[PDB]
Amino acid sequence: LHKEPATLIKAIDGDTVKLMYKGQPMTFRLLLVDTPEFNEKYGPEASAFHKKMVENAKKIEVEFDKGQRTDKYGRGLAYEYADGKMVNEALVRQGLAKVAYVYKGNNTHEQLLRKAEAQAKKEKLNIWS
Ligand SMILES: Cc1cn([C@H]2C[C@H](OP(=O)(O)O)[C@@H](COP(=O)(O)O)O2)c(=O)[nH]c1=O
Ligand SMILES: [Ca+2]
Repeated sequence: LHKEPATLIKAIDGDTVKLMYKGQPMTFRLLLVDTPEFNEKYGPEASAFHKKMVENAKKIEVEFDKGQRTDKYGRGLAYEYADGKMVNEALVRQGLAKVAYVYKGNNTHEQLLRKAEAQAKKEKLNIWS
């Protein structure tokens, strides 16, 4: 897998964001995770966390997996990195997302994310409190 450049257009919520990629505005949905919706418990905090992580970054990158790159809603499916740190893994590690939506052929970072989830759960963080 390869990291590709993108720039932030706008924060949306815990697991979606508007980025510019190859010079086109796209909504990205983060692979392998599920954040609560904004109206649900920990939704606000998931949104804030994702927002902060990407607004503070100097360099956003997106990494596509081996499978489909866009979902049925036209959202880009990627791992997102903020100054080299994966946003998908960070949300899970903080108990602000669950590992989810693990489809065959787009699951390269499954086990990395599951390890983060086990550690968030041990610590009783947020969703696991
Ligand atoms: C993360 C992800 C979601 N989706 C689709 C599945 C779900 O369809 P449904 O809309 O039919 O429930 C939806 C979940 O996204 P959200 O959690 O953003 O709603 O997005 C994919 O198709 N591929 C993916 O990798
Ligand atoms: Ca969601």
